[PDB]
Amino acid sequence: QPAVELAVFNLNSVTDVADLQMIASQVQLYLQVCGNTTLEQIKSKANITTVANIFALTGSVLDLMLYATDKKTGDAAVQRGALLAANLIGLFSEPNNEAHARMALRPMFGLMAECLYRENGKIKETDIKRLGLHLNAMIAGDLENFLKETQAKLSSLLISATTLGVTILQSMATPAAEKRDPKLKFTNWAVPLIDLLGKPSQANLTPKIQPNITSRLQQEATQAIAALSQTLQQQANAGQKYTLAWLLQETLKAIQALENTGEYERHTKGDTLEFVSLQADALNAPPCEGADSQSGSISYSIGAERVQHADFYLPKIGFSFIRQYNSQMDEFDQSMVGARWMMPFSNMIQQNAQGYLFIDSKGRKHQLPVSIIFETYEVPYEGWIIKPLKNGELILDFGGEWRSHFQSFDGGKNYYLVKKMNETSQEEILLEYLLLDHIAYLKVINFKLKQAEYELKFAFNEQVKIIAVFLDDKAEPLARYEYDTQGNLIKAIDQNGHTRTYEYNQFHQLTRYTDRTGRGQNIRYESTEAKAKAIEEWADDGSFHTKLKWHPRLRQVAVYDAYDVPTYYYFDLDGFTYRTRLADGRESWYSRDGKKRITRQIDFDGRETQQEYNDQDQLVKIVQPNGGIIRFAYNKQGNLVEIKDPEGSIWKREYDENRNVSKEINPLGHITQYKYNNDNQLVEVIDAKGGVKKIQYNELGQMISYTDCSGKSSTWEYDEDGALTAEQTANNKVVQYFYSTKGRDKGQLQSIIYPDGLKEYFEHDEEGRLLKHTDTKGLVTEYKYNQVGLLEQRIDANRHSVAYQWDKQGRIQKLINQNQAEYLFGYNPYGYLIREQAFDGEEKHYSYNENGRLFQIRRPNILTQFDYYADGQIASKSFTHLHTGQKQTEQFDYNLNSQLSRASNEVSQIDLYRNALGQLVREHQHYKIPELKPLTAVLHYEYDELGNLIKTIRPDGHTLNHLVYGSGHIYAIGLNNQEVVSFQRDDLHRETTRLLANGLMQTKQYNDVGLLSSQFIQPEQETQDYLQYQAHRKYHYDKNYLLSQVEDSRLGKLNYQYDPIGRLIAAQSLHKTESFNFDPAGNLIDSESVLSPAQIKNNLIKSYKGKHYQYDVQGNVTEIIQAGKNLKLTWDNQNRLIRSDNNGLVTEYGYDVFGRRLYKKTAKELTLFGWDGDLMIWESFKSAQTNYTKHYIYEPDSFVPLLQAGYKDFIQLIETPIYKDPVWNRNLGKERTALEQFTFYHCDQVGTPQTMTNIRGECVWEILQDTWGAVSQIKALNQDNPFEQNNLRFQGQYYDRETELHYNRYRYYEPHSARYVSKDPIGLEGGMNTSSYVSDPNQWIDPKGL
Repeated sequence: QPAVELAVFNLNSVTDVADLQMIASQVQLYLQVCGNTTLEQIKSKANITTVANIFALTGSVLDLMLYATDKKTGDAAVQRGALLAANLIGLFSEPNNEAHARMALRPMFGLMAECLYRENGKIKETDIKRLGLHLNAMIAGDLENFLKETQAKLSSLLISATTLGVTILQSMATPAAEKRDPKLKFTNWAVPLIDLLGKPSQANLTPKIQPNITSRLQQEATQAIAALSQTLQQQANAGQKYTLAWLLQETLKAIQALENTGEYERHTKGDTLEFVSLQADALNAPPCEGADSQSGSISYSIGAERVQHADFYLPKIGFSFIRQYNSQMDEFDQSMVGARWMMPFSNMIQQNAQGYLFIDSKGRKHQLPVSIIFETYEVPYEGWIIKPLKNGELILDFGGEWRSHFQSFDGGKNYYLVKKMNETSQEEILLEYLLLDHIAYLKVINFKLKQAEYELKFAFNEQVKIIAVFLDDKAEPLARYEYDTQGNLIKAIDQNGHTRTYEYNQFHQLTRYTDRTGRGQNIRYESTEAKAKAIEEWADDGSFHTKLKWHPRLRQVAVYDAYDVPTYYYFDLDGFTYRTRLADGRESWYSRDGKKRITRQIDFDGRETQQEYNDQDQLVKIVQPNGGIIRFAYNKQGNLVEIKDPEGSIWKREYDENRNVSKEINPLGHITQYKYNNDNQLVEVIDAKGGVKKIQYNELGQMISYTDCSGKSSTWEYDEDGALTAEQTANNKVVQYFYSTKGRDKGQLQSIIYPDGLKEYFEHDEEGRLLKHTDTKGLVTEYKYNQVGLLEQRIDANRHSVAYQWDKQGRIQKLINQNQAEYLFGYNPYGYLIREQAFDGEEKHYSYNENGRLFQIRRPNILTQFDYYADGQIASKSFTHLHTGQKQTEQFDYNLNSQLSRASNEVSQIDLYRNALGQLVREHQHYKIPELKPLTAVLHYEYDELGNLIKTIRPDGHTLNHLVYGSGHIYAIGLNNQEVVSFQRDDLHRETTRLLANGLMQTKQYNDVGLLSSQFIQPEQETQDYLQYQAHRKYHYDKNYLLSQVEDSRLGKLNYQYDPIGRLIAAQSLHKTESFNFDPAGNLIDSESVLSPAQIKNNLIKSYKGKHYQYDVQGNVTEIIQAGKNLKLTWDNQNRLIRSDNNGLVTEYGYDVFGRRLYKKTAKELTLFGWDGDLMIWESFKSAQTNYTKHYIYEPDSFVPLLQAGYKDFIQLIETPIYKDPVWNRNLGKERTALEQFTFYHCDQVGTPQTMTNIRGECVWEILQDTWGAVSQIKALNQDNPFEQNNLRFQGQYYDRETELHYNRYRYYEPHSARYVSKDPIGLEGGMNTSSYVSDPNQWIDPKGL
C-alpha cells in the first residue's frame, strides 16, 4: 500500500464541505494534542497571505501537521513531501499571475501521485485524458506545454512552497472560506479552518488520525521547519522516485508514448479535478444497487449488510411483502416483523436530538429539520417532498401520484404512516394501528385499491411480533414468522411454505441466513456495535468469499474477492461510487454535477459516455464512446418528442394528454400511431401502411388478446390470481400452463399441455432453479446444483452428464462433457480468462492490453491479435502464423451508430451503406481475386414503409421484387418485374400454398402443433403434352415432435429413429437403410469396426467408415485419406480452407471479411461467388469453354432456395475505379443480360433441395442425399446444362465439385462423417461438440456454419 493515498474527484460532484470539516477537525485535534491550544488562540498570530484555494490550504495545513508530528523515512517520506509540495504550490500567492496555473497544477500532481505511486502503477491513457480535461476546463491550454513549463518552472514553485511552509510553521513553534476564487486571498490561514469547523455539515467529524501520545510539539514544529527546505529542495530531483519531478517526467513519458461551443459549457460544469487526503465517513448508502455500489449484500458506502427478502406476492394488486434487513438499523431493533427488519409500510419518522429522522422504505435514513412539521422540505439528490398539515399529519410525495400520510401517536415523537392516497388511481392504503403503552403497533393493512380490496390482518405473539400475515378471510397465512428469545426473526416461512432461516449473534446482527433452498450466506462484522460495518461474507461452502476493508483515511473500500483480488471503490459523501480501481489498475470513473447526475463515465477500458442535460434537467446530449452525439429535444410539456441519433436521423414523436406517445415519425417519415386505454397501456397500434393491431387487457392489466393486423386474434387467459393459465393461438390451439400446488416448487410452472395433448412436466426447487425437466415423450433431464447454487451437472435423457466446475468466484473453471473430456479454463490473478483447453488439448492463451480488452489469442498455430477503436469496436484482427510467419489482417470501419461500415481483408473489401433508419441500402463488394482485374459487385435494397425488403437489385442489374402484403407478409416474389412465385397464406400467416411460374401448385398443410403435416405439389392445370412434376410428402411426427416418418411419393416411406437426446440414430427407406452411432459427446463412431474407439475423446475423429483424417494443432482437418483419394486441405490463419489438393487437382478458395467464399479457382476454371448477406445470391463461372452465371433466389428471410436463373456468360460486375460507377452501370444493368433458363427448387421440410423443375413444369434434376448430406445419386435430365445442375445442399450449404465438402458459410461440412472439417469459430457458444454438424438434420439446419 502507498504510504500516502488520496481521493481525486471533481469540484462539481461535491457540494458539502464534509471532507474540509474532517481536515479542519484533524488539524484542531493535532493542535490541542501538541500545542495544547485551540485554533482561536493561534488565530491572532497567523497573519499569512495565501491564495483562496480552500482545498489546497487544508491539504497543506494537514500535510504540515503530519510532517511535524508523524515522522516518516524511506520512500514514504519522499511521497509525503511530494504531496506536501503539491498542496503548497497551489497555495502561495506570489506571483499573482500564476495563481490559476498553480492551482490547476496541484490536482494534476494529485492525480499523477494517485496513479503512479501504486506498486506497478502507470499513467494510463485515461489519466492523460483526465489531465487534459482538468487543464483545459480552466485555462484552455495544452497538456504537454503546461507540463513542460511546470517542469522548467518547478524550482521556483518549490522555493515559494518552502517559503510558504516556513511562514505557516512560524505560527506554532513559538509559544504564545468556501470560495475557490483565484483572485481572492486569505489574510489569515487559521480563519478559514475556524469558519469551516463552525459549519453544520451533519457529518461525523471525529478525527481519524490519532496522535502519538508523545510530546515534543514546538520541538516538532522546529524540526519540521528545519527539514522543510531539505525535503522540498530535493523534490525537484527527477532521479528520486515518487517526487514531483518524477511525477512530471513519468507523465510526460506516458504522453509521448501514447501520442503515437458545447464543450466549453461542460467545462464551466466543473470537470476540474480536486483531491483530498482525508475524507469523512459516507453519510448513508446510495440509491444505486449496481455491482459498484454493493456486493453480490454489503453496501460499500456504509458497510451495512442489507438483505431484501420478499415473503408473499399479491398479484392482483402488485404488492410484494418485501422484508428488508439492515444490520445498521438500530432504530428497528424492536420492529414487530423482527429486530432490524423492515416490512413494507414500516417506514416512519422518529425524533432524535438533531430533529426528525425519516427511514425510507429502502432503509436509507434522511435526517430532516424540526421545521418539517411547520414548513415544506425536500431532501437533496432524490426529489421527494415532505409537507405538514394543521392536523399534524405529514405528507410524503415520493414522486408520482402517491401521497403518504404520517401521524404521531405519542407527543409527536414517532410519526407512523397512518395511510396513503392516490388522487390519480383514486386508491389509498389504510394502516390500522394498535396502541399499547403509547406504542403504535401496525395491525391491519387495508388495500382499498380499485384493482382489488384486501385486509392484511396481522397476528402477534406475547412479544408483539408478527407471527402470521393473513389476507381477507383466508385460513392459510400468507407469511409465517418465528422469533428467538432475543427478538430476532430466525425463520420466515413464505406463502408457499419455503422457510428461510436466519442466524444472529448476541447483538441482532445477521451472521448467516439461508435462502429458501437452505443455502446459507455467512457474514461477519468488524465489531458488535450497531453501526459496525460488515467486513466479510461468504457462501456456506466458501464460494464468493469477499473481504471488505475500509480505508482508515479515505472514503474507500478494498473489496477482496475470493482470491484476494482487491477492487478499490471510492464514494462521495452521499455514498455514490465515483471510482473503481481494479486489481490490474484499470480505473472506472463517474463524474456528477451538483445534483449528483452522471455527466461523464470513463469506463475501465477507456470508454467515455457524457450526459449534458438542458435547462429543464433533461439529458439532451449523450456523447457515445465513439463520439456520436445523440441530441434529445423536449416539448413545452417536458416530453421527449424529437430524438436525433449520431448520424442526424431524427426520430420525431408526439404525445397524447396522458404523456403517452400517440405518434412516432421515424427519420424516413413512416408514421406509427398508437392508442392507449384509460389505464395508460397500449391498446392499439397503427403501422405506417395503415395496418391496425388491437391489444386487449383484463382487469389486472395482463394482455388477454392480440388481434394481428389481418384480424387474427390470439387470446391469453389468466386465472383470478393472474398466473397465465392458457394462451390460445389465432387458429384456436390452446397451450394450457399448469402450476404446482404442493411440493418444493409450489406456485411455479409444473407442466404445459400442448395442442396435441402431450404434457411437458417440470420440477424446480424453492428458488426457481430447474431440477428435472420431462419432455413430451417422458424423457427426464435432471439438473444437479452444487452448494453455492450454480449448475454442477446436467444428466440428459441418456444419463450422460455435462459436469461443470466453478471456481470460488462462480466463474466456470472446468467443464466436463459427456465423454469426460475436460475443458479447462484458466484465469489470471486479476480475474481475466487467460487459457482454454478445448477438449482436445488445444490451449488458447488470451492476452489483454492496458485497456483490458482481449489483445491476443495464442493458439498452437495462429496468434490472433486485435486492434480496437476508442469505442472498443474492433478496428482490425491480425492472424499471424507463429511458425511460418505469414500474417493475415482484416480491417473494419464503423459509422457513428457503431454499425459496420467498411470491412476489408486480403481478397475483398465490403462497403456497407445505410439509410436514415439504419437499414442496408447499398453494399459494394470490391472483389480482389488474384490474377483477375479487381471488380466491384453492387447490391441495392429498397424498403417499404414498415422496413420490409421489397426489392434487391443484384450486381448485374437483375432485380428481385418481394411484393409484400400487410405487415411484412410476402404474397409474391417478382424477378425482373416478372412473377416467379405467388404465395397464399392462412390465418396464422403461414404459407399454405405457392403458385410457381412454371404452373406448379405447392400446398402445405400443418397439423395442430403447427408442424408441417403434408406437402403436395402439382400443376394448377394438367396437360397430357408433357409429364409435369407431381410429388407429395406427408410428415408424421413422434411424441417428441421429431420427424419419425415421411410418406414421400418419390422416395417412398422414410422412417427415422432417435435416441433420447434427439440425435438421429437411424433412417431406413427403400433406397438405403442407415444407422448412426454417436458417442456421448456427439461424434459419429465406426461401430462396425471393432478396433475403432468406443468414444472420440477429443471430439476429433481420426477414422470413420473408410476415411482416415489428419488434424493440425488447431483441430482443423489437414488431410482426408481413403481408397484412391488423398485430399489435402490448406487452412489460412483464420482457420479457413484456402487450398485443396484432391488427388493432385489443386483448388484455391478465397473469402471476404465475413468468411463468405468469394471465389474457387481450379486451374483455369474460376467460380466467383456473390452474397447479399448470409445468402449466396449468385455465382459466376469463368473458363475457356463454359461461361455462365447462376442467380439463386431464396425464400424470404430464410436460406431455403426457391429458383436459380442464369445466362451463358460471366457475371457483369462493376470494374473497380465510385458514386458514378454503380449508379450509371447499375442502370446499364437495367438494360440487363436476360436470364436464359429458369429452374425451380422443391425442398423437403428442412429446406434441402430434393428435386428441380424447369419453366415448363417438368422434373430436370433429382438428388438422393444420404441423411448427412452425402450425395448418393443425382438424376439430371441434361447433365451438361449448368442451369439444370444444383450445388445447393442442406440449408445454407453448397456442394464442392472438387473436395466433396459442403461449404457452410464459416466452415466446410464433410458429409461422410457429418462433421465440420474445422472447429467452431465461436468455440463453446455453438455447442459442446465444436466439430459436429447437428443432432437432427431433419429439423435442424445450422445454415451459417456455426
